Parts: sequence; C-alpha cells; structure tokens
Amino acid sequence: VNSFSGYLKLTDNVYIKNADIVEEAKKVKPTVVVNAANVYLKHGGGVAGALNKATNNAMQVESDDYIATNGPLKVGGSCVLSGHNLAKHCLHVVGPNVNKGEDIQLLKSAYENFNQHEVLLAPLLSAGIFGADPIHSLRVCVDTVRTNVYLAVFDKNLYDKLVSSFL
Ligand SMILES: O=C1COc2cc(C(=O)N[C@H]3c4cccc(O)c4C[C@H]3C(=O)O)ccc2N1
Repeated sequence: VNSFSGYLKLTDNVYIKNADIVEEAKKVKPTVVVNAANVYLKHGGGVAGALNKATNNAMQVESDDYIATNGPLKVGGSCVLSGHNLAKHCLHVVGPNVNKGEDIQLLKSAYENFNQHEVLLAPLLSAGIFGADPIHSLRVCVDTVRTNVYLAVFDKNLYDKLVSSFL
C-alpha cells in the first residue's frame, strides 16, 4: 500500500490521474518524481520548468553542476539527482523531443529507465511541448514499464481522451 490518491488503475502496474505533477509531488513526497528533462538539464518549460520553479531554482543549480562534471545526457537516458522539496529523488529522463527532430523510437528506451525504481510519480514522456502523440506515449509506457508508475496528466481534456481511448 502507498499514499497516491484517486489514480485510475489502467493495468497491473500503471495508474493515471488528471493532476499537476508539482502538486502531487508536494502532497505525496514520493521516493521518485520523474522530470521530463532535456540532455542539457535546462529546465525551462513544461514539467521541467514547473518542477524547477517549485524548487526555487535549486533543481537548476544542482543540474548545472551535474552537467559541468558529466556532460550532457543521451536522448533516451536519465540521471538520478535530488528531489529537493518535492521528492526524495528526481529521475531526470530525456524522452525524444519531436519538435527538435529527434527519433520517436527512442521513447521506449526512455521509459526503460523507470524500471530501475520500484515506484514513481511521473509524466507521460515525449508528450506536451515534446511533440509526440500522448496516446502513443501512454501505450509505450504500459508496454515498457514493469514497476509501479503513477502518471499525473496536467491537461484535463487530454486526460479524458487518454482514458477513453485506452486499450
Ligand atoms: O504549475 C504548473 C504549470 O506548468 C506545468 C506544465 C506541465 C506540462 O507541460 N505537462 C505536459 C508536458 C510538457 C512537456 C513534457 C511532458 O512530458 C509533458 C506532459 C504533459 C502533461 O502532463 O499534460 C505540467 C505541470 C505544470 N505545472
């Protein structure tokens, strides 16, 4: 038993809710919150910008030190950093960004990072301002992640559509 509330059970291991991930992180304080990162860990907009703002820019400060030491991530890759005031850890995962011209096939590799954590609060990867089909992202999530994932979807009308179209 965990502390996530009002999530709709989609599969054995995948749950979904229409909610602001920042709020959900603030309320649950999960072991792991997933950030929709880019390879530079430049948290400007979307999930990344919203989480970083909620940390008072501490996420960005930590991230800049990470990049200065290690260089950029790979598309499809991830790193574990602090969750600051939102979670114990933040798993920064780089889904392919369609609007930047990156290969959507890399979405499965991105979701594989979730399997290294038993439970996660996460966004649907590559959706929103990343430019991919969210119905597609949810399908890849369900077909790739085997650990317990609680998906917070910001957009109400997208949420209604993801549930109604889920196979
Ligand atoms: O306070 C605030 C205001 O800014 C926010 C923006 C988002 C957001 O852009 N979400 C979408 C997005 C964007 C880029 C990449 C992604 O994988 C996703 C998932 C998708 C969604 O879940 O709808 C979410 C929360 C907040 N919170």
